Amino acid sequence: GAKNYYDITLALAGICQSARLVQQLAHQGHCDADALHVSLNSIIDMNPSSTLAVFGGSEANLRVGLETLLGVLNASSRQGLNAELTRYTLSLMVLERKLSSAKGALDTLGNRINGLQRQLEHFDLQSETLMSAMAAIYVDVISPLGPRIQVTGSPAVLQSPQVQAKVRATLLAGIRAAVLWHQVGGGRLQLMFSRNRLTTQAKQILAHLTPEL
Ligand SMILES: [Hg+2]
Ligand SMILES: [Hg+2]
Ligand SMILES: [Hg+2]
Ligand SMILES: [Hg+2]
Ligand SMILES: [Hg+2]
Ligand SMILES: [Hg+2]
Ligand SMILES: [Hg+2]
Ligand SMILES: [Hg+2]
Ligand SMILES: [Hg+2]
Ligand SMILES: [Hg+2]
Repeated sequence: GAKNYYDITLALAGICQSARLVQQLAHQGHCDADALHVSLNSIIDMNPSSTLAVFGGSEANLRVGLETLLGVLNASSRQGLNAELTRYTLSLMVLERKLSSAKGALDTLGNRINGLQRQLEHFDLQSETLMSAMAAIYVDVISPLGPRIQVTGSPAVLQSPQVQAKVRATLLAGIRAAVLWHQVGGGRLQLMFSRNRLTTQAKQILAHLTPEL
């Protein structure tokens, strides 16, 4: 119901999940399939009873994002791997605010997203066809509204048009999570003032996911 750190943490975990999947992709050319399936499905599922239902109704679906979030909030080096994750997450947040403020853009985007039903009729969500249709939406709708997210990794890997397509489609997911984040009370100032509460809540969810330990 009312603004709470549990929902804010999940939505933040979605933005970090996008960021981390882009990073696996750019360095290795492959990413966690289960996490990507979750992130891609959050773009298209128009049934959102709760924040968590956006990601399929299970906390396990965001594990990647929750673990990433812990470094993005706290480790915060200016170099190395974690500094890439931080730069991607802040770029996503800056782009979503441009999208939210740009007269008309959010209506356009919703229509373009619903329009993936044209392709989903004949092609699965993870196909090269869907990946390129979702990348086209990111590129046509979102990327002109602000600074480009500069993606770094192995340059040879990144010349693949299929890697490029998946990158862009996953960036669309991170935008979709940032939209949710603001819808559940999240924002810039909240994030500067509530860090330890987000970190603690994410640690709690990961402990809840791992009763083995
Ligand atoms: Hg994040
Ligand atoms: Hg690398
Ligand atoms: Hg990926
Ligand atoms: Hg993947
Ligand atoms: Hg089709
Ligand atoms: Hg058809
Ligand atoms: Hg048809
Ligand atoms: Hg989106
Ligand atoms: Hg906001
Ligand atoms: Hg439980």
